[PDB]
Amino acid sequence: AKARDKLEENRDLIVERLKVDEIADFMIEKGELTEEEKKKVDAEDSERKRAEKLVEIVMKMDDAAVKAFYDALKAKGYSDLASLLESGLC
Repeated sequence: AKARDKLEENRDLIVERLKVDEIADFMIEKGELTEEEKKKVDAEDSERKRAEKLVEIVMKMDDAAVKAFYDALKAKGYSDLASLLESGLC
């Protein structure tokens, strides 16, 4: 009930910057994204639209998904994107 809201608040800053496949591949290894969902994310045209579609999925899922998205950002060097979600951590 806090990292969810932190993520929708900072949604615009996140989607300008996300190289989506880096994150998607990390979330799959954590069992929080499907290859199938990864091909649907890929199917948007612009880079920002693919980022948009990825956050939408994360917003739909449980907080395990958000957690693995936070971890993806830390592990792929999105240190200050990841800090944006931090002050509450469900």
